[PDB]
Amino acid sequence: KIVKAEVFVTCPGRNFVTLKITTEDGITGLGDATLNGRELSVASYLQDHLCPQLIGRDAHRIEDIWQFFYKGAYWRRGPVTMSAISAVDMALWDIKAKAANMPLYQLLGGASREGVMVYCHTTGHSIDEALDDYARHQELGFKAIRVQCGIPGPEEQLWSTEKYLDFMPKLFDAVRNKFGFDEHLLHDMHHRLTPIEAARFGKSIEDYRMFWMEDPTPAENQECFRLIRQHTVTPIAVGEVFNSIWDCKQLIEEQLIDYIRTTLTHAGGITGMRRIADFASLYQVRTGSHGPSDLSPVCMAAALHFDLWVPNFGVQEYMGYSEQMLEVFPHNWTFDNGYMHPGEKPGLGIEFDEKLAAKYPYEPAYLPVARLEDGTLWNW
Amino acid sequence: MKIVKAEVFVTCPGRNFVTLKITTEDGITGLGDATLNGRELSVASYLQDHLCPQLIGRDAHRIEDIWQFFYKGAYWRRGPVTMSAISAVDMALWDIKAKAANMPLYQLLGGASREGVMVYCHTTGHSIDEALDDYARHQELGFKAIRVQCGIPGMKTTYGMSKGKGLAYEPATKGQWPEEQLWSTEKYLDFMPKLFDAVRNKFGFDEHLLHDMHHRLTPIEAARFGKSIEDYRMFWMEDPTPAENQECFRLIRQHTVTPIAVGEVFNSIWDCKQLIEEQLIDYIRTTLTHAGGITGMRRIADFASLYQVRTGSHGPSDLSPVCMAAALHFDLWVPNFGVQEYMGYSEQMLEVFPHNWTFDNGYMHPGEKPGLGIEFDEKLAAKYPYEPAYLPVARLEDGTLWNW
Amino acid sequence: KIVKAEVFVTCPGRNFVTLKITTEDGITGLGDATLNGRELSVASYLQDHLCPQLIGRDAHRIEDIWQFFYKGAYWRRGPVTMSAISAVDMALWDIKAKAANMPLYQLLGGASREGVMVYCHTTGHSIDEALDDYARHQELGFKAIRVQCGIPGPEEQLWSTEKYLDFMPKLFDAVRNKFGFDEHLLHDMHHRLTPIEAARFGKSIEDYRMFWMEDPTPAENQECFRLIRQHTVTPIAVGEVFNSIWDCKQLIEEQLIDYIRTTLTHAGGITGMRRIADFASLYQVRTGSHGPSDLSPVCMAAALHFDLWVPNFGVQEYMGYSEQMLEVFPHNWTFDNGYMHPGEKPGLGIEFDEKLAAKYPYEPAYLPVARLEDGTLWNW
Amino acid sequence: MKIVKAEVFVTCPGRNFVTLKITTEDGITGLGDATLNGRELSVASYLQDHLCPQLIGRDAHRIEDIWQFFYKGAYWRRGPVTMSAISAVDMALWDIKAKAANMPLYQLLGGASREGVMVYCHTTGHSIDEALDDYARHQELGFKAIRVQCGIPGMKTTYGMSKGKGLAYEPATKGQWPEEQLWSTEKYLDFMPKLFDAVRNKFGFDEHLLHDMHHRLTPIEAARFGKSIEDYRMFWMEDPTPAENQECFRLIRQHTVTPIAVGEVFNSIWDCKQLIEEQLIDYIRTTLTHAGGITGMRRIADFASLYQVRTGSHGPSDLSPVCMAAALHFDLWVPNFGVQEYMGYSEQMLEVFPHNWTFDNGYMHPGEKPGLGIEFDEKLAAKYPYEPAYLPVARLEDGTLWNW
Ligand SMILES: [Mg+2]
Ligand SMILES: [Mg+2]
Ligand SMILES: [Mg+2]
Ligand SMILES: [Mg+2]
Repeated sequence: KIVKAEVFVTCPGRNFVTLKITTEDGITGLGDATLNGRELSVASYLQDHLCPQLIGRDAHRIEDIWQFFYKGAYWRRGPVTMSAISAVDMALWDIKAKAANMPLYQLLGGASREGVMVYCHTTGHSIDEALDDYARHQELGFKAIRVQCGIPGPEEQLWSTEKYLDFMPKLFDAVRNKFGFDEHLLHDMHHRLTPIEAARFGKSIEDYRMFWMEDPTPAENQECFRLIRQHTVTPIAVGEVFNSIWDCKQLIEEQLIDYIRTTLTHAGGITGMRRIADFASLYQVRTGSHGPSDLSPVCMAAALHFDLWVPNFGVQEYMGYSEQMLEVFPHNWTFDNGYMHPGEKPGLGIEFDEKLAAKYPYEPAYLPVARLEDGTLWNW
Repeated sequence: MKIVKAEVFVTCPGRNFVTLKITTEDGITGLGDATLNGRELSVASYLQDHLCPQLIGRDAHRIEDIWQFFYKGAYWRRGPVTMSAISAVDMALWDIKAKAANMPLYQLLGGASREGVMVYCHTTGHSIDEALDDYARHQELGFKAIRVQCGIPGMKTTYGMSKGKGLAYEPATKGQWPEEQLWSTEKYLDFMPKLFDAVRNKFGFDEHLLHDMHHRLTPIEAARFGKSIEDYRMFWMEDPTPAENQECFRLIRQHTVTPIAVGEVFNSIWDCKQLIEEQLIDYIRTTLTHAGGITGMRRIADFASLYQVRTGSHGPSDLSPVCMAAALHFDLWVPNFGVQEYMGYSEQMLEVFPHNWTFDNGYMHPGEKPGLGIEFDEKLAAKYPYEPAYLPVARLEDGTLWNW
Repeated sequence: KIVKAEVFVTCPGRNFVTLKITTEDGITGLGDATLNGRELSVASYLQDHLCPQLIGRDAHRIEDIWQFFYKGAYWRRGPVTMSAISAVDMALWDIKAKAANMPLYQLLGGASREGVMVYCHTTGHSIDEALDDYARHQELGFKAIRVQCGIPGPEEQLWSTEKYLDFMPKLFDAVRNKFGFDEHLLHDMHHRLTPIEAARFGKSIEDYRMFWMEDPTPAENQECFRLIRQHTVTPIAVGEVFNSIWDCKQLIEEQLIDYIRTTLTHAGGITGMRRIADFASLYQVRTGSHGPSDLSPVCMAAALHFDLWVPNFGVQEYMGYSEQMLEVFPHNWTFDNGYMHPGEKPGLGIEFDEKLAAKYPYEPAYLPVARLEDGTLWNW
Repeated sequence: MKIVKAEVFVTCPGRNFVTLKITTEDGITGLGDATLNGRELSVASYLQDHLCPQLIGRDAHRIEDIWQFFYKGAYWRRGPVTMSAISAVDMALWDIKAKAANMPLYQLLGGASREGVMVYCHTTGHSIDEALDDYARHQELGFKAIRVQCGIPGMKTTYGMSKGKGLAYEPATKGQWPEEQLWSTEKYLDFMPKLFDAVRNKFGFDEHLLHDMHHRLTPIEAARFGKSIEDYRMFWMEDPTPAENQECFRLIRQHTVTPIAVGEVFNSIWDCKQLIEEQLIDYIRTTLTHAGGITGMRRIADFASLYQVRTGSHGPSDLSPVCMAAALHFDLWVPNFGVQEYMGYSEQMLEVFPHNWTFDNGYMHPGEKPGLGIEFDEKLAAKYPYEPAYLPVARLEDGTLWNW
C-alpha cells in the first residue's frame, strides 16, 4: 500500500523534478520526471493529477498502474504525460527490487554484460581544440567519444546546413589521422538536415567509419529516414525526443536505424522501455539511451540497471554531472576504464537528499532555438 | 502589435476551463482555449510557467513563427499537454488578427463555404424505449443529425453516487479518483445493433444517425460490428478501436461499408496521417483546442480533403465556448466540412463566456462580430475556483485495465 | 459585391494577361493569368466564361468562388483552366487584404522570415562567358545563382543529351574552382533527359554540391523520378509546368523531390498553392516557385507575400523584368543583398497602369520546341 | 499534302459546336471536333489564335509529329482546353489521311472487329412509373442497352425556368450563370436502388442496364451503393466519386462486384493510368474530342485492353456529329470495345453536319465513305452564331459547393 506520493523540484545548478513513493511498511522509491525546459508542467501533471490517484494503491501492481495512467489519461501519449508515467514506473520498480532484496538489473533477467560502455562529450571552437579535448577524454579512459566542433563562421542560434556539409567531415578526418581507429567515433547532427542532405552527409563520412550519426533529420515522419538509409552505410541513431514505441515503430521495423536512443525518464520507464528494447532486438537494432545532464542521477542509476541486462545493448550516453548536481543524489554506481556498473544495493541503489534539495529552489531555463540566416525558425 | 500581457485563467462553472488571454500594446484582446479534461492544471502550468513569459516581447502579428517557435522550440514535440498549450496561443492570436482586420474570423480563412454549420446532439437511455423518446425529444428540437446510445442490459453501475444516466454529458466526475466502469465487448456486439434497428423502424431515415464506440473493440470486433449495422446506414461509427497503431483500422475498412470517424484524442497530423492517406476513415474528429488551433487544424483538414475525408470536430462540454466559437468560424469556411458536434453548455458555463453564435433548425453560425465573437467575464470566472474532476476508466470482467 | 470583372492584355515587350476585379465600394484587386504562348486562350476563358459569372458575387467568398470555378467547370484541371482560376483567386485575396487594411502576407499567418532569398539567371556561349556572368551577378549581391552555358557544337532548337552529359559537369567544376562554395549553385535541365540519364547526371555533379537540379525528366508519369532518386544525392526540383497538386502528389509523397516549383499564376493562386505548400511540408519538401519574365509583376508581388509566410520556404526565382515591363505595373517590393520583401501597403501592394497598358497591343510569341538530330520532336 | 488553310467555326443550332476544318494544297478537306461544353470559346481561341497559324506550313501527312508538336510543344501539357484543341487537329488529320487513302477511317485503324457498334440510350422520369414507360419506349426502338435515371422524391427543382425533366439531354442552359441544383446523397442512397428493382421486375434481364452516378458520392458511399445494386446486375455504375485522386476508386473496388465506368471528364492517359493498371474500372469513357483524338485514344484503349478494360465512350449532345462519326470508326475497329453512348442529335443539329452512319436494331455503323464520312455545311452554320450556355453546379443542403 502506497501512503505518500511526493514531488520535489530542485536546481543545483540545473532543474530536476523527482518523484518519491512511500509504502506503508517504509519502503521508498525514486523516479525521474525531468523534462528539460518544461519541468513544472510535469511537476503539476504528477502533484495535481497522478499522485493523489496513487494513494489507495498496491505498489506491487506496476503493470496495472502503468496501464491505468497510460489509457486512463484518455489523451494518450506525449512528452509531459510520459515523463510523469515514467517517473511513477521508475519509483515502483525501485520499490519492487528493494522488496526483492535485489539490485534492479537482477529482476530484469540478470547481467548480460560485465560492464556498460559509455560515451563522453568532446567539443571545441576549432579542430585543434576538439583534438586536445578528445585526447584528454581518451586519457580519461572512455572507449567511445562523441565529437563536435564549431563551424568557421530561449537563446536563438544561427544555422547553416551548407557550411556544415562542406566543413564537418574535416573533423572526423582529423580525429582519425591523429588517433587511430579502435575508439568508437560519434556525432550528433541535432535534427538540422533534410533527408537527402543527411544521405549526402552519410556518404561523405563513410571513410571514417562512424559508430553512428545521430538525429540526422526530424523524425515525426519516420518515412523521412528512408532516403538516408538507401544512400549510406554510416550507422544511424535517433530517439532522444521520443516518448513512445509509436514514435519509432516504423523506423525500427523498416530497418532505418541502428541505435534507438529512447530513455527511461521520457519513454515509459522500465515497463515501456523494456517493450521498445525488445521490439528493436528483432531487427538487430541496439540501445543507445540518451544520457544528458537534464536526466537526473535517478535515471542514470535505473539506466545502468537496464543497460546491464538488455541483450541488445549498444552504448550509454554519459554527458556527466556536477559535483553540485550529484551531491543531492547519493549514488553507488562505479566507472572503470570506460565501463560503468550500477550499485549492488537493493533497488535502483539511489538516494535523494531532500534537505539539501530544499536549498535549491526552481529557476527557469529553456533550451535554445535555431534560426536560418533568414530568420526562419528551424530545428535546434 | 507587441504582446504586452499573456494570462492564464482557471475557472469552474461547473466543470473546469483553462483560458488564455493575450493583450496587445494598442489594447486588442484575444482569447484561447487550453482545456484538457482531467489534466487541466498541467496545461495551465505549461502556459503560465513556461511559454507566456516567452510571449511577452513578441509581435502578435507573427502567428506562424510563434506556432513553429513553440511547436519545434519545445524540443519535445507533440502530445496532449504541449498541443493544448500551443493551440490556446494560436487561437488567441487569430482572434486578435481578425479583430485587427475588423472581420469575423471565417472571413480571414477564405470566407464561407456554406450558409450554416450542421450540428449533431447526443441521445441516450437505460433501455431502448428511453432512447427512442430522447431521440423524439431532440428530433422536435430541429436536429438533423443525432448520435444515439443506450445501456447494455445487465450492465448498469452498482455505484450509488454515479451521475449515471447523466455522464454521457459530463463524464468527468468531481473528486480524486476516476469512476471505474465494467466493460463487456461481447454483450455490446449482441445488443447494440438492436438500438439502431428500433430507431430506424420508429423514425425512418431522413435523420443522420451517429454512434460512438468509445475505443472498446479490437479491429476484427469493430469489423463485425460495422457489418452488423450496415442496414441502418449510419452516418458514422465512431472511435472503433484504439488508434495509436493506425494500421489497426485496416481490418475494419476491409470488411464493412459503415462510415468511420475518429480523432477526438488526437493532437497532431502525425496521429492521423496514415489513417487518412490510406482512406481508413471518412471523418476526422480533431479539434482546435487539442490539435493545434486554427493554424494546425487548417493543415489537417486540407490534407484530409485530398482523400475525400470530411471534418467532424469533437465538441463536448470540456471544450470551452471559446473553442466552440472558434470551431464555428472554421466549420463555416472549411470546404470538406462534414458535421460539428455540439454538446450543450449549461447556462452557468455560458454566462462566463458571453457569446454571439446562433442556432436555427439544426444549423449553427458564429458571430458576424470581429475576431471569434466571444468574451471571458473575468469577474464571474473568479467566483469559480478549480475543482478536481476525472474521466472514468474501464475494466473488463477480468479486472483488466481496458480502453475507456 | 463585385461590380466589374475586367481582363486586359498587353505587351511591353512580352505578353501579359491581367484580371481586375472591382467591388461596389471601390476596392480593386489584381490577378495574373499569364500563360506563356497560349495567352489569348486564358483571356477568353476569363472574359467569355468566368468573368460574367463573377458579377452578382460577394468578394469575401474566396473559397466558394474557387470551388465554384474549379468543380463547376466540369472538365476539371489544366494549364488554361487553372491560369484563369488563379487570376480570380489572386485578385480576390488582393481585395480581402486591402479590406483588412493589411499587406497580404499578414493574412496568411505573418512573416516567417525577414527576407526572401531569390536566385538570378546566368548564361554564356562558353564557360568563360558564364564565369564572368556569375561574377557580376555575385557582385550584384545574389546569394543563389542558376548557371547555364552552351554545349560546344516556334523556333526549333537542336538537342543532344549525350553532348550535354559529357560536357555540363565541366561548368559546375569551373564555378566552384573560381568562386568557392558558400553561394547556392543551381541548374535547369529543361526536361531533356531519361530518368536513368538524370541519375547519371546527378551522380556526376555530386562533387559540386548543387542546391538543386531542376526538371530532370518529363514528369507526367511521376514514377519516372524514382530512378533518379535511388541513384543520386544531388537535390531535385520540379514543377513549373504543374497546375495541380494532382500533378505532384506522388513526387512529394514518395520523397522524390526536394523543391516544388509550382506558381501562384499557374497552380491555383493563394488558395491552391497554400494547400500544395502545406502538403509538401509534411515530407520536408520546400517551395521553389518559378519566377520567369512571363509571370507578370502581379504574381511576383503575391509570390513575395506567399514566400514571406511559408514555413517551408526554399528559394524564389527572380529572372527579372524590363524597365519597359515594370512601368505598366507600379510596384513597392524591395531588394537588398540577395533578399526581396513585398510592400507594406494594403493588399498585394501592386497597381496596373491601364492607359499605359493600352499603348501596347497583344503580339504573338511562342516558346521554342526541341528536336533531336533525327528531327524527333523532343521535350523543350 | 501541304496544309494551306486551318479554320475554326463556332455555330449554335441549338447548342454550341466548335469545328476545325483543315484544307490541303491539293484540296483534300478534313474536319475535327473541338467542342468543350460550357467553355467553348477558350478552345476556339486556343485553335484560332495559337495553333492554326502554326499548322500553315505543315505536311498534313505527318500526323504523329504534329500531335507531339502541339502536345509537348505547348510547354504546359495537359488539360481540357489544350486537349480539346489538339484532338480537333488530330481528328481532322485522320479524316484527311483516310480520304487520301480512299478508305473509311476504320480500315486504316486495322479494319472491323465487329459487324456493328452497340449503343445505349438514356431514359428518365420524375417518378419510377414514368421511368418505366420511358424504358418501354426505348425498348421498342430496339435499344439493347439502356441507361436509366429518375427523380429523388422531394428533390424537384423549385426554379420556374428549369428545362427540368429535359436537362438529362441538354444540361447546358442558355444564359450567363449556371443553374444551381440541390443534392442529398443520403436520399439517393435510400431511393435509387428501388428504380433498378422495379425495372428488372417489369422488364427482366435481357437488356443491358446502365446508371450514371454523376460524381456525387465518396468512395465508401459508392461502395455501399454498388453493393446495394448487385442483385440487378448493372452493366455498369458510372462516375461513382470524383476521380482526380485515382486511389479513391480502391474502396469501391474492394467492396462491390457491380461494374465500374468512368472517364467522361478525362483528357489524358495520365488521368486514368492508375485506375486501369490497378483494375479499378471495367469501362473507360474517354472521348476522341476531349482525350486526344484518334492518335491519343488508340493508346488509351490499347493500354486498357491489357487489363481487360473495355471502351465505353461518352457521347452526349455536346460532342458534334464529327466526333460521333469518328467514334463509330474507332468503335468498329477497337478490339476491347464495350458500348457506345448515343445521345440523339436534334434534326436542327444534324442538318449542319450531313452524315452517313446508320442505326439498325441497337447497332450503329459509320460511313463506307472515305475519311470520317461527315460534312460541315458552312452556309447553314453561319446562320447560328454562338450563344452562351453553361453546365449546372450542385450545392448540398448546406450551400456547400459540391460535385455536379
Ligand atoms: Mg541529439
Ligand atoms: Mg468519442
Ligand atoms: Mg525549367
Ligand atoms: Mg456521366
